[PDB]
Amino acid sequence: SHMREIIERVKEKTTIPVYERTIENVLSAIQASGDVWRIVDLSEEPLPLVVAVVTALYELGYVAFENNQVILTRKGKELVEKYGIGPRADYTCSHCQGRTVEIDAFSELLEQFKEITRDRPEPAHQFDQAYVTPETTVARVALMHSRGDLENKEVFVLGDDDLTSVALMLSGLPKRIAVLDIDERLTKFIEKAADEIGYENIEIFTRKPLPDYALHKFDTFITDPPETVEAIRAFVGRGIATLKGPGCAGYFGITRRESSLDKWREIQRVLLNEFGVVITDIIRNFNEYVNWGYVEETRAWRLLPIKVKPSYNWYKSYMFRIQTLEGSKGFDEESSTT
Amino acid sequence: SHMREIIERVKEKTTIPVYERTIENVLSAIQASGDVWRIVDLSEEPLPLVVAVVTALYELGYVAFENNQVILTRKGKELVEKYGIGPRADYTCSHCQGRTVEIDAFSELLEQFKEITRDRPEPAHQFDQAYVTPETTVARVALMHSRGDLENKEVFVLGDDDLTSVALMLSGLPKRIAVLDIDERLTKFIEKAADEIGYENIEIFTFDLRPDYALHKFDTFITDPPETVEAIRAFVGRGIATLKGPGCAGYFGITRRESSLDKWREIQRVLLNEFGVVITDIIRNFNEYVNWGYVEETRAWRLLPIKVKPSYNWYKSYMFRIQTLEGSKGFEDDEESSTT
Ligand SMILES: [Fe+3]
Repeated sequence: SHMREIIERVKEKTTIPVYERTIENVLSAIQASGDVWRIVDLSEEPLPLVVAVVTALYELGYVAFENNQVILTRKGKELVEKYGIGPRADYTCSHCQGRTVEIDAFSELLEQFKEITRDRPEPAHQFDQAYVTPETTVARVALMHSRGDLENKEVFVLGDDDLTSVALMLSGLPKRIAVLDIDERLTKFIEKAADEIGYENIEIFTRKPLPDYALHKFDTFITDPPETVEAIRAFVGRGIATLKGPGCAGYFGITRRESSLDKWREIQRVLLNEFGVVITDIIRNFNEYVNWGYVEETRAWRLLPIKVKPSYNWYKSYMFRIQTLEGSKGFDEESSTT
Repeated sequence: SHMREIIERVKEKTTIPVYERTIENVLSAIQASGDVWRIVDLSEEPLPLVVAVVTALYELGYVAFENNQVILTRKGKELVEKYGIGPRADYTCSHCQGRTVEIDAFSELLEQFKEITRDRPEPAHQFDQAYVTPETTVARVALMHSRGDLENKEVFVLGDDDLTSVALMLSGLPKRIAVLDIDERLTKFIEKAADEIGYENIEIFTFDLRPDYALHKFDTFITDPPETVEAIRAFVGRGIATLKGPGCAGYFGITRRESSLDKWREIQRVLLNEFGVVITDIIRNFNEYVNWGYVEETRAWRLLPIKVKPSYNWYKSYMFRIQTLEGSKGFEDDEESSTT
């Protein structure tokens, strides 16, 4: 009734699937915060969907924009009370940030990584770039090592915005590392680091039918793909094809910020049915991305009905781990952050 | 060579899939702890398979039993040195226990749940029973709440030796609760608790397997099924059948203690291909199970090379959350299990 009217207005603004739950996640988020970034964060719906919901609400008189905040009109408060939609709570563990692992034991690694990455290459708009916080990076090392995927393993880093490979060198855990990125700024920076650190067993390389040096040679890959079905499949699929065989691990990040749960379902059928891998871990908001400098240039910025820069790291991704088994094999509308 | 000889000897003892990684996980675990239960824990391989690997290792001189501990021999030290297998590290967050959620805000609920559950029915061997820690229970409530799946929601609890339906009553969050279990001791206990708490909107059912009263009527379900593909398919799929439509949630535990990753792959194909649901969260060791009193009568005890009672809660399951989408549909003991 109330809800129907909203849903059809949202459908006129986006072809991203829209459910009553979409609207409800947004309304729950709005009750807990007026900040558009944190609304996207807390609703766990993709930015362009959130915008189309908040916009529909504002057109149909349930939300107001006021003080650069998204707030419920009196009509919106009748809506949430009528549907029993409470303010979204969050009980994320304040020690691990919900990562499940503590990094107390990697404190000097953290310090070093922080120091060495002070002059890191600034994220480039045309490589869809952004890097995770050094804390995330070190949490990544602690996570991988706790699943037995680092020590004396051969590790392939497919894309390295985050400079995970520099953290891996400083940990001293891998037998060897291979890293690949399109951006020559990164690969030069990594090589300079390796050469000065004296890490010998690292190959750097600056997308199609894998070379000899990659194919079936690694124990573990990490990647953080662009957020499309095709790119997730390409990148994760190529990661899997680097793996020696059964018993090998893959790590990658998938967001709720740019991918809807309908997308997730297609991604999960690729992993399970095209690659025949098993998903061993899916950890909410494991990856915290540092806010990037080219935002005013992005579609997300043009979509926002309130132009305000984010005041915290609103953009996070879930950590996926996969493992290979017998038979495993390797190889949009919801997007806005380019 | 060493590895091949160990794998072939393990294959003579189990029909569970065996990989080099299997042997590696066990050897890595053994270097962190000699306690058999902790080895099963740390290795994240199914208990009967860890027993087979440890026996095969023993038979061939790579491990010994000393002071009730599994330890590497000199020959075993040379094997791990050769394959570069270090001791398994564990960095589980010490404050949340790796649950991702903290429960400081539910300390009232916790004491209340502990007090109400002091005299709960003892886990019956004939059913598959073990209950999670009170802390697990409340962390479940915090997780479900933080995902927007409790407050003013209709919640179906399918099986409840954990007494989640009781913690849910004390939380006051749901609009209503339905619970089903075979064990009439449990449903009696939950009725009484509903009566004393004076929670009025709970429906309790006591029977085995398959109503109007469940089908397409709930927002959220929770269940903790027996660990076979068929049981997971039936329990989780029934759970999905209680859901209204898209946008609804279910929660359930799956163990690495009693299911191999090969089994995990079949389960995940069920969830994605037969039910068409999406997996939103898979959280390692979220659920901590209270050691159960009938242990000496189980298959696990009988298989153990050393018959020592566990000194800690070694048995844990991953939390899975799923969500329904357009087109999702529901449903209309085995080789790797051993808690019997
Ligand atoms: Fe924590």
